[PDB]
Amino acid sequence: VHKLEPKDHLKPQNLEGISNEQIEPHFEAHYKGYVAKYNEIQEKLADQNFADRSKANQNYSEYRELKVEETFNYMGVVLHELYFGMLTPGGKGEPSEALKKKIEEDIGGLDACTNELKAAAMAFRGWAILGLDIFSGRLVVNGLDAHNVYNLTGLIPLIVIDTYEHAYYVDYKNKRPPYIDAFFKNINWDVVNERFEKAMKAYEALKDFIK
Amino acid sequence: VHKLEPKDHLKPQNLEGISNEQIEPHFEAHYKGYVAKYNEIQEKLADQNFADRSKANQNYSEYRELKVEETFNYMGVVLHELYFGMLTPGGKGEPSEALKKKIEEDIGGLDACTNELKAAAMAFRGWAILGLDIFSGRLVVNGLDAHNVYNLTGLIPLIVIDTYEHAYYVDYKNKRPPYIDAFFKNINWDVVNERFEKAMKAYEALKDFIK
Amino acid sequence: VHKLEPKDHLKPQNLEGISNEQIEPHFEAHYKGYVAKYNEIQEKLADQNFADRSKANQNYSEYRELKVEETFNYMGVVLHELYFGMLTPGGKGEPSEALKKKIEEDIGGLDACTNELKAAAMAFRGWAILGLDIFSGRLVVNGLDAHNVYNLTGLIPLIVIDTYEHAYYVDYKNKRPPYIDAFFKNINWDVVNERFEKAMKAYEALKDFIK
Amino acid sequence: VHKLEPKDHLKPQNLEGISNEQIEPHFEAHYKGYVAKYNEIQEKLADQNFADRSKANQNYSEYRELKVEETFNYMGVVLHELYFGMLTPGGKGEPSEALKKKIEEDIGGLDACTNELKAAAMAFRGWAILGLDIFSGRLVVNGLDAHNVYNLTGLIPLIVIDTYEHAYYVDYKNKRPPYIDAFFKNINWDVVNERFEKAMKAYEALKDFIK
Ligand SMILES: [Fe+3]
Ligand SMILES: [Fe+3]
Ligand SMILES: [Fe+3]
Ligand SMILES: [Fe+3]
Repeated sequence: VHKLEPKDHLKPQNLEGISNEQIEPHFEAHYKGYVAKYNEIQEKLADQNFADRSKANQNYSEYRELKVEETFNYMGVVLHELYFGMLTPGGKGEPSEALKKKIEEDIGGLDACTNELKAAAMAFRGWAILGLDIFSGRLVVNGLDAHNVYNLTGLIPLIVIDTYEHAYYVDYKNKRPPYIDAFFKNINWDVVNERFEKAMKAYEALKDFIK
Repeated sequence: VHKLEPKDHLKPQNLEGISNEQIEPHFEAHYKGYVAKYNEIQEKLADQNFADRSKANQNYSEYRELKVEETFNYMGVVLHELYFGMLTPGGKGEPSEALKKKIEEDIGGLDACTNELKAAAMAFRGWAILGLDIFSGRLVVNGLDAHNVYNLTGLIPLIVIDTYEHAYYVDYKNKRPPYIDAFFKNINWDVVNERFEKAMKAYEALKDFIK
Repeated sequence: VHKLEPKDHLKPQNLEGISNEQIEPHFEAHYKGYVAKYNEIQEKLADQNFADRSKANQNYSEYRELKVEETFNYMGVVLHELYFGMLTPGGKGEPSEALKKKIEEDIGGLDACTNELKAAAMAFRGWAILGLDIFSGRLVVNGLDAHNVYNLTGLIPLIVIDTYEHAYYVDYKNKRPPYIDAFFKNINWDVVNERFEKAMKAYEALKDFIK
Repeated sequence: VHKLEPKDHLKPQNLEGISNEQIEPHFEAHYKGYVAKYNEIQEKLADQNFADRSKANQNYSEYRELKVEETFNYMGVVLHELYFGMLTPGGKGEPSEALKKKIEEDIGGLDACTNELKAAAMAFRGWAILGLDIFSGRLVVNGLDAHNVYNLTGLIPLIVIDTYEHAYYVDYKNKRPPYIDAFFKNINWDVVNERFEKAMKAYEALKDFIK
């Protein structure tokens, strides 16, 4: 089966506003837990007798349940890697001119975009994502209620904010706003800018996908 | 606001196993209904007073509800366009050698892939999708329980099967299997092959997205 | 295990506005399908080795998936039995004075209640229910997006309307409004009135549940 | 409109294994937040122009969104009141003989029931409930992934365990098992026994609900 292993090199440390105490369980327990479960699902999915494809049924079937949780755990892995990977103590770099221009024409400006992201982060129960919609070529804010609920198909993630309670409860308890501000203070723009460059290059090959 | 309009040129006709009687309400009522509602949401989202961003709240807020249904309706539009757009009476072309090779190494073969797709179509309440996962560069089968439930972020769709009851109830009533077979008989491989080419070119710019 | 068997005596026939052609697959395929799957889940849940309780995990575990679908299928059974059981050709009886009075004080009147029910039936993707909320002792309209999504705990169902597409697609295709009107024409008020009497008697023992 | 107010007298203090620091935000912020939002929804639902019933639509409509979140917030209120209301420092009383006998015949014994509850609490993302199913007259364990997801219609709650992360993150961080044990140490059996008595009396009026 196609198994995954955690990327320890992605673990943030000494962030401004987000303690190591908060990072520890988030990275070591939650993130790694999704990796472990995804692997279990892969093993069971590989067993044609356990996940019998001929018994596939929408009311209940081993195959169905495995596929349902596969999206939950895989997204749990991916989203966390995108989240931790873009955090550096005190932040780094700045959004590129190309990124600023796109945000300006699609969202209205950096000010409008930040407000939009904070709003989505406050309105959603799982994640708030700023990404490129490959179907329209526009930057969009996608809010998720869970790792696998409300995700837009095809979206290339640029900025990912975890709004699950475990992401901020150690430091801020019920107070989400100060956590969102802290997240913005530690954004590694070198990472985001690179993601954008790749996203745009990819979009050039994907334009007019639906004709 | 960014409004959409239906793509009438995508409407299939005289399909083998899928009647015009079945296609009519699916295209004219359902598909166009998602376009209309998406547009309404865009207008309301543009009104900063109605969708007050400062009032964003996860328990309930006008902003939240609009963003939630935005994903439902937008995916409803996109998925339907990908669905209708790949159907031609009696089918057309054949899967490219490049596509067959990728399926072979990622899924195990055309036989394994067809079985996998039919299984997902039988196991899921909304859609069954074969697409390219930009995070691993592998073809994967993604089942959805609704337009916006269980979608994998970043997935580039190649083959999309609608499993909503309105998609086959006119012709087959509760019988989904014969509908799935009929779908396979009308696949326009020229469309799918092109999608694959673009998907692979896009992946080349996206490889090593997470480092 | 605690198994169930379909209640064939509940099958409606010769309804006004709802054909036998529509009733057939709904009762014989869908309803009975939920009974069959619920039974399978019960058998697997009884096997302590398959549904290992010590391995219970929220990301994925055999125990979890079985419990998730148990609610889907059991509600599928119960809701359908309440639905079919209250339909008689051309309708029967009338709402009791006691029922009318409660509706009047809780909802505002029969006119307001009918409008409320039709609205919920049009707004929800699964079911529209008029029932007694045991926590407040008030009649409330509860809309569900699926058999097990948005259900209010403790609610005693009086009137249940199926809004799943399979419930009306044979007769009305995408047109839900005429189906809702037809449903109201075949309501067996003797059944509903009895449900109400029992619900109220039950509420008398349940009042002040939360102190 | 029918508004609600928090029940301050339900706030637990000096629990064994669950600190006041943990209780504070749970009761003062989360619980009271659901009460506030439910009230807002009631006001907006009362405005026939805002929540226009004639515009009821399942893709999106003000009426729909309000009804969706109404279940989220109302259940948030009710479930929390049942949760806090059954907690006393060090626990109190013991399960009645009547309760023990029912558990014995329906579940298999106190030992089996405790194991079942802990399993459901570990397998579900929102709540784990032991209640009386009015349709079968049997005690059942109902797991929920959220306040309004997977709830069984008609269920009369006896024991309610909150598994949301905010319920235990202050004291145990990611460690849910020790929290579940602590919950069992503070159960006020006088409350549970009374709930059971009322539930059984109610069931006597509800037996043979579906005929
Ligand atoms: Fe997280
Ligand atoms: Fe469709
Ligand atoms: Fe149905
Ligand atoms: Fe809680």
